[PDB]
Amino acid sequence: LPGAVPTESIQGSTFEEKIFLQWREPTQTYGVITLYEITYKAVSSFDPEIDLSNQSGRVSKLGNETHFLFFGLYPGTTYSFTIRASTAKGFGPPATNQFTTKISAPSMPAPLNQTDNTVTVMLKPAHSRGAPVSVYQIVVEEECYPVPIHFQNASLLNSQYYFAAEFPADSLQAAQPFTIGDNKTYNGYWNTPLLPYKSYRIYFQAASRANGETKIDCVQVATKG
Ligand SMILES: *[C@@H]1O[C@H](CO[C@@H]2O[C@@H](C)[C@@H](O)[C@@H](O)[C@@H]2O)[C@@H](O[C@@H]2O[C@H](CO)[C@@H](O[C@@H]3O[C@H](CO)[C@@H](O)[C@H](O)[C@@H]3O)[C@H](O)[C@H]2NC(C)=O)[C@H](O)[C@H]1NC(C)=O
Repeated sequence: LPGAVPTESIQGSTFEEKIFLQWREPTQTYGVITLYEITYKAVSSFDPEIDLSNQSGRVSKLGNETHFLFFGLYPGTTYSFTIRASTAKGFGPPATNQFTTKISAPSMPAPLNQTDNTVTVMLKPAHSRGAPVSVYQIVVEEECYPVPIHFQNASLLNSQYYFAAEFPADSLQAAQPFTIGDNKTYNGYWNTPLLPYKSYRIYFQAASRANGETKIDCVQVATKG
């Protein structure tokens, strides 16, 4: 039977939904390696809403080239990989290492009463894809947005947009109406009344922080003339 794959030769370059797995051949080989068998298994995730009990599988990589690309993984998730080499007589001992996929931006959902100074929209919660949703943001743009800007500074900084509101994701845990321009302050952002002679498009934005990376996505929810 062939030997073990060296554990520290196993190296992975990770993406949101892929891991490129790479190793070296067994230290001693009896015969010729016909295939490698890799077991994969999710060990943990930063995503608060995920089922790990079925995030498992097995691949038989034919040939003896010492790499394989794993598609269909879940973001923000640590997968354990166990590799066995097979000679025509059978499998050698297992080697194991583990790697973590990157987090992706939360899943964005796909007007109610427009007045001279305001617009109200039905906000729908975004869903975690590798990390919780941390904050939602509402962006007002004059005719995504990683740089937050408060209305009071938007003219001096000469920005076409401002952040009208920001909420922690424990607010908006079910669908709720929200009024652009209600003059209230949300997380230090002033939901300034819209100007009745200006035209605006309004965006709903969501962010995930975990593992030191931050990922954001956004969707347009309304226009006002
Ligand atoms: C890793 O795999 C390579 C490629 O071989 C091919 O894939 C394997 C998974 C098996 O299915 C092989 O049957 C298949 O051909 C192996 O390279 C091959 O090594 C053998 C033995 O050294 C070579 O056979 C000899 O080749 C010389 C000419 O170079 C002839 O004169 C001999 O009569 C004899 O046929 C074979 O040619 C070679 N194949 C290629 C394409 O170079 C490699 O040995 C293997 N290594 C391990 C550790 O498994």
